[PDB]
Amino acid sequence: KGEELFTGVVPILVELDGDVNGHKFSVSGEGEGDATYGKLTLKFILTTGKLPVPWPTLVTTLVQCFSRYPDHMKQHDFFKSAMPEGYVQERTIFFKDDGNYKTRAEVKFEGDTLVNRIELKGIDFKEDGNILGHKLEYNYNCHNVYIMADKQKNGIKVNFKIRHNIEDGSVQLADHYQQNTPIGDGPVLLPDNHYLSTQSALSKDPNEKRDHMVLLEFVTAAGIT
Repeated sequence: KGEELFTGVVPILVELDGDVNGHKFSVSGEGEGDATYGKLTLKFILTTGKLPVPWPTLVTTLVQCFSRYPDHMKQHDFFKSAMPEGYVQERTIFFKDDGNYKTRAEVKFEGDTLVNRIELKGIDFKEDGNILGHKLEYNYNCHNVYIMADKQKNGIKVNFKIRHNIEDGSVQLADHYQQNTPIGDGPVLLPDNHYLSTQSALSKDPNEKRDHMVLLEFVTAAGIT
């Protein structure tokens, strides 16, 4: 069973290749996950290109197998059930009054390392909008992530709204539509409706001179008694 792979601290590797309105960039991330506590600690580094979008817009794209599932909800944990062969995670993210991201990622083990490999494509962004104009605060709010089974597709459908804080005190909405599908042909857990309570804190490494993001996250599954 996939959940056995998560009982301890697991090293994480993240690789993202991005293209937003033709602005090409790559990001790498390293850290570790402790699903028993719902805890993620990651540092992301810009590796190539000028970062054309605010770091907060990339948090959801940059490993929901690290969520803490209560014992009474263990039969609802699709994400760990797909391991080690992994799952494909696809999203469309609609930035209100702006462009969209489309993402496709594969999340799987490579030995002891949990790897998230992502392609991100952004189109129809406004030159002087909040995204390409870099008008978003470097912070992050708590959100609920809503999960339902997609039995006909042997996976899950996920939806949620991210509210990014604009520097003028307003809000940039980012509406997320997400699908996850197993990579392997073995059984997975198809859940009853529930959500993930997702806390994220963004910070900087004072000794890091590359453009980067340090992220601390706590995620707990809920909504079934």
